[PDB]
Amino acid sequence: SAVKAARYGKDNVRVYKVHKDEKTGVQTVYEMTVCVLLEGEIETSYTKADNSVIVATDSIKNTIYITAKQNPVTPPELFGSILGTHFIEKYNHIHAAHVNIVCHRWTRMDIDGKPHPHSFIRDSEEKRNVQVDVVEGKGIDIKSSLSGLTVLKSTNSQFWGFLRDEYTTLKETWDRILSTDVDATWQWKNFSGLQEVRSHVPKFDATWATAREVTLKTFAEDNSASVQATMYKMAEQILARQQLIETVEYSLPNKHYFEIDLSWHKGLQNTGKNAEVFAPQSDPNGLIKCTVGRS
Amino acid sequence: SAVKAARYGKDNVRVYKVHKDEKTGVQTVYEMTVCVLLEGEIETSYTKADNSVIVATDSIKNTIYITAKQNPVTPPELFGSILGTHFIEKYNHIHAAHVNIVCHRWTRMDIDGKPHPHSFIRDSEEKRNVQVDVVEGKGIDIKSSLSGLTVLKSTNSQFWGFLRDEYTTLKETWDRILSTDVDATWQWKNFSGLQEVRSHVPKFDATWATAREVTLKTFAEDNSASVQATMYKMAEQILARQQLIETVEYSLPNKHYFEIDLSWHKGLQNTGKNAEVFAPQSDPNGLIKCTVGRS
Amino acid sequence: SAVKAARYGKDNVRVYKVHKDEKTGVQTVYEMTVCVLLEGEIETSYTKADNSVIVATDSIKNTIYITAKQNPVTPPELFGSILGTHFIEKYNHIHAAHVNIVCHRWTRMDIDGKPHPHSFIRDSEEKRNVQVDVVEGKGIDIKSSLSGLTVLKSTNSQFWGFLRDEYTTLKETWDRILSTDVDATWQWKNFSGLQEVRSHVPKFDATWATAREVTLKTFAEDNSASVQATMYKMAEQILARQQLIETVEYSLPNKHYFEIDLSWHKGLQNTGKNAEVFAPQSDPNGLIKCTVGRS
Amino acid sequence: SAVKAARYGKDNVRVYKVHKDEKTGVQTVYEMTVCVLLEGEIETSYTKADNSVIVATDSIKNTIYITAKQNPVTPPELFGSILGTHFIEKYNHIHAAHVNIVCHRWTRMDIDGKPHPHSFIRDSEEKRNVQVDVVEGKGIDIKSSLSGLTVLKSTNSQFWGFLRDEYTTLKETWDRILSTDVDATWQWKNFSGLQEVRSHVPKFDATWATAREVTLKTFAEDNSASVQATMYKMAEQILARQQLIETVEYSLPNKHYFEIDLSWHKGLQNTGKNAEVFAPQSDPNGLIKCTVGRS
Ligand SMILES: O=c1[nH]c(=O)c2nn[nH]c2[nH]1
Ligand SMILES: O=c1[nH]c(=O)c2nn[nH]c2[nH]1
Ligand SMILES: O=c1[nH]c(=O)c2nn[nH]c2[nH]1
Ligand SMILES: O=c1[nH]c(=O)c2nn[nH]c2[nH]1
Ligand SMILES: [Ar]
Ligand SMILES: [Ar]
Ligand SMILES: [Ar]
Ligand SMILES: [Ar]
Ligand code: NA
Ligand code: NA
Ligand code: NA
Ligand code: NA
Repeated sequence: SAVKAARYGKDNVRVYKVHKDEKTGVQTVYEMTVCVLLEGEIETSYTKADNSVIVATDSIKNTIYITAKQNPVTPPELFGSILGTHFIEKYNHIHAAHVNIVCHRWTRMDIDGKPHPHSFIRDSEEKRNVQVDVVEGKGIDIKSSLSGLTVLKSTNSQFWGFLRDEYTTLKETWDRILSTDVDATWQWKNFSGLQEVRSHVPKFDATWATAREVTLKTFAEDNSASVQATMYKMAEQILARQQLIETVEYSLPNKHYFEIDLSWHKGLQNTGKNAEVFAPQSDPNGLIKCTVGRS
Repeated sequence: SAVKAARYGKDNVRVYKVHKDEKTGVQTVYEMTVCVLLEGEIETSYTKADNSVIVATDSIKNTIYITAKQNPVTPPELFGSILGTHFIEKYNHIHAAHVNIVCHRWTRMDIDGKPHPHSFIRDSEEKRNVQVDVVEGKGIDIKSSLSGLTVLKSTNSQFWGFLRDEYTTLKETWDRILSTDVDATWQWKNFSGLQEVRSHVPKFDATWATAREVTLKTFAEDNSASVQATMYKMAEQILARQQLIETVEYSLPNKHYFEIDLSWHKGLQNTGKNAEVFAPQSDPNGLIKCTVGRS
Repeated sequence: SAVKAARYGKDNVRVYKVHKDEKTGVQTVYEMTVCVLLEGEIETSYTKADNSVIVATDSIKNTIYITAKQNPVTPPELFGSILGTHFIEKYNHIHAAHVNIVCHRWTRMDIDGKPHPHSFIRDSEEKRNVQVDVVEGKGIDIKSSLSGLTVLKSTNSQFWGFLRDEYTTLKETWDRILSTDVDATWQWKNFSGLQEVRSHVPKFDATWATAREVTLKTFAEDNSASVQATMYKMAEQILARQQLIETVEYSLPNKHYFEIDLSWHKGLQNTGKNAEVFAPQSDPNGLIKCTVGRS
Repeated sequence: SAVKAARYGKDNVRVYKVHKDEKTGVQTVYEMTVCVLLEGEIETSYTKADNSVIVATDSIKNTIYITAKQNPVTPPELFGSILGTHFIEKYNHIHAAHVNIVCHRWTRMDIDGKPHPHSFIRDSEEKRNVQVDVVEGKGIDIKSSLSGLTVLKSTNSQFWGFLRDEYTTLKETWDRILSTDVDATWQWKNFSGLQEVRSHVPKFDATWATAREVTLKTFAEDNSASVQATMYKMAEQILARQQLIETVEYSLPNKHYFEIDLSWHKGLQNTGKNAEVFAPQSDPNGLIKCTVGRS
């Protein structure tokens, strides 16, 4: 037997950082969960019990906190690139670092219509994520994403004209509920190293904001023919607005809300145009994916 | 052996309702999870296999959907009172109905600064809940609550002057992070029946909004001496603003964020006034409760 | 406003203890999650910012570990009674301690048919729990429970003869699937103090084992007329086998498995006697409770 | 913009099947969660709102139940291969089917030392999984796995001799707790089609049992030098016992249990050889992966 692939590190490292403006007294908080996995010349830890090649996972944990103390933690594309580069520069035998960051929302409170200097609310479990792969001699690959964005529209969704055969019971419809949790990922052009990531720092927050805005507006305004057709419109617009993105990937569950026939009870009308009360289905769910790139 | 207490019914009943304004084209959605448990003269179903006294849990489920079709589902205090009253009026041998409603957020989307007519976002897992106990000859007891409201302040929290003995390691502090998930419950005066609940319908949404606003403003503005002292200030203000509330109960976890001593690494200063990077603790957590009533 | 009720302490305190037999080399592990809440003369911490009455929740955490170091942690009824008694004896102004323990399974591994001296498996998320209330001048109240015991029987469950009215769609059945998660609680006679709890130590593990065995055998062997009727048979037998129990409470969800009509597809027969494939329902669920005590 | 990749289908499809032996009266239950995603000539559903190429996800759901009615559901490698092959044979424009099955434990109850004919218990959240990729003209790729197998050993784990630098605080140890959740995947040789999968049916359950037994025995008996070294020993033995496996992948969290220094309290000794009480850490955790193949 031989080691074909190996990676190891520390997962679920919770980090909070506060920034304190001395002039204004305004405080800004950042909270993330970080995972770092390393690869390189480490096969002998597996095959020969040679721990000399192991950077302890405990040390990786320490490194994350020290890196967050000495560097900006925002945008997360930059922090992830700094953290990944650290490992491949510090350790001769480590050739790749894989950094995953989940950013948690701490939104400044408005009290009596003014922004509060040091109070925050978690407005939704929506996350902003990055995946940074730093590979010796192959630069920095960044995938940025938003996840956990849960939306519903109560009309202006259709689904008709699909394949009908002896397995099909689904009725065509010209008016349904559409609800999903949005997972959207945009993959940047490969960066040569940290200097090039730093040169594009302003684009990261701006592209996240664009991706979010395009997703919400397209969902709200499209007279949707299908999840497939609406999601492609979202992806097309993101690629048009940021030339440094190579691909956009969406993964959307179709969270079903079923009509309830109440006609057995005193002829109560609750289907088609009369539908008011619906049964949200926990499972099963549709799952629709696509990856959109340039011509 | 004897049956001392028995209750049965249906839990986890997901319900969606849409309201469609024909004039404006504006649609409003409501989504809840409902539990109904019944009590009454049902001991023989347990002791003698006498199913004739059982209103099937499946029928309770049907009743929830039929009730939501024929009545307003907001405010939830009213819907719960209608649903509970139905069971004790329809079934001679059922003497109490216990209704629990969890309301899920569907917040109308703003697209290009205008409210969208039929598109919604789940802005946070905060819930609005009711517990309604309808008891034949004892009226309607309503407990209203908000839960899942997660906040953090990065300064203006202290904790000093506590009991110190041979079990104590905790250092006194004049500046810490305070973070909690708020669970707040206000218990209404007993209502004689549905007519009296209907007479107070406007107070329900208004009192929920007051409870929320008082909680957020007090948290943000109090130079907190302890969770105990801040929560009592919240409860005192709610009781002052709504005379029909008898008691206010708060249950607050103290979600700890620990300083990280980095002085072992090149004398890096990250404690006391120099603290920037902290380790959020998943567990354990403080848990602080109190119930506040009138003199 | 006045404080009507207050309690505070530490939740989610994870504890592991190992016992090492020096003679045999056999090691035994215990892992629990502990919550301690205190009550007493503490209102001024809420009303006056008087922290002098607060035993810090951090100190409660330390006390749990010190108590586990110096005492047996099994049976959990005994450990909980020791921990609760500590607080009301050590602190003059603390008059009640509320201890909740969840015990996690670590079952010794069998390797090549022999018990392994120091290796363990988590065989199921079933828990053994205690609730201990130690109240100055009112002794020690213990509720023991098992929870998370998930079972299914594929036949020998019926449900017919229930109330039928204009809300009823459910068909009577003489053969269905019955599946539940068992939550069973037995409440001990009040104990005068720690000496009396110690005098009954052997009864705690024995009664837990009896409750488990009665639950499994009754579920498996009863030709069930309803969840109500089967659960009462369980409770009756536990009360008959342990005279120091006052009450037995069961809380059982009815986790539904629905027949799937496939007759639309090439007349495939999958209902009634021909039913082979079923759709497990995540929600809603029936919820059936009862408390059984002595004549 | 162009569609680079697309797949869609139905997730979270819960299925139960019962087998009834007419001779013995013995019943055997199977419960799984199934996901099917399709790929093929479907880009126009995304780009042109052409639903004619869409096999509705609702129809995929129906197909899963019909397939389970007409075929064995065990071993899951066989059921997954039948289900995937169905789609690429029935639909000219579908060229790949991706089937994921999670099998849930329903273990027959022993009542009074005899196996019960129709009663089952969920003994642990351990799963048996398959991933089946059926690709027109490229055969059937099967990955089998077990997941959710949670173990702990209280001694006979070491970790010393790792890299020490200015980021390192971790002390070397010759005696620690090792606890993990095992995720183990074995990848079969490519199969030409369903006839070849059928020819190897007995190997699937046997290889699952071997993988489980090797994992448990190696964990229990290895005087572990590291997670890395123990996991490689597991992988080496599976590859030696089943020639039709190409690779074995393990993913192991290192769930930390920390010593608690109690020496501040009356000089209590609870570290090194005196350690009895430990604090289980929820996060962070080590994460160690490797893929082992043949020379
Ligand atoms: O088994 C281990 N492997 C590692 O890579 C490691 N790092 N810290 N502790 C560890 N334990
Ligand atoms: O066992 C049962 N008890 C009930 O109360 C019930 N209601 N519907 N189905 C049921 N099954
Ligand atoms: O606000 C607080 N209240 C308490 O009771 C406490 N105990 N430790 N820390 C604490 N913080
Ligand atoms: O938008 C949809 N896409 C699909 O592929 C589908 N299948 N069933 N319903 C559906 N809705
Ligand atoms: Ar969509
Ligand atoms: Ar607070
Ligand atoms: Ar039962
Ligand atoms: Ar291991
Ligand atoms: Na390197
Ligand atoms: Na009545
Ligand atoms: Na006392
Ligand atoms: Na095909």
